[PDB]
Parts: sequence; C-alpha cells; structure tokens
Amino acid sequence: GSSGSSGSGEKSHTCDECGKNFCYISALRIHQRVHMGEKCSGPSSG
Ligand SMILES: [Zn+2]
Repeated sequence: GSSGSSGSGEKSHTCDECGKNFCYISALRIHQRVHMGEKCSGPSSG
C-alpha cells in the first residue's frame, strides 16, 4: 500500500496526440485542432 505516481516529462506542454511541444499551453490547444476528427457530438472537452 504505497503511492507510486511518478511524473517525468518537461516544463513545456507536449501534445500527447502527436508529441509536439508548445511553450504556452494556449498554443497546444490551437494545434490540437489538427487532431480533432474522431468527434461528431463533442463527447468530451478539448
Ligand atoms: Zn498534436
């Protein structure tokens, strides 16, 4: 019974969709638009 949630990445927001990098999260969101496709009724936010 011990918590083992380690987090190792980068100080910069990385797109889990492709693996890009964006200093400002705001930018990432704008880029994510390129991934938007598998949605017809916007089930989840993003
Ligand atoms: Zn991406």
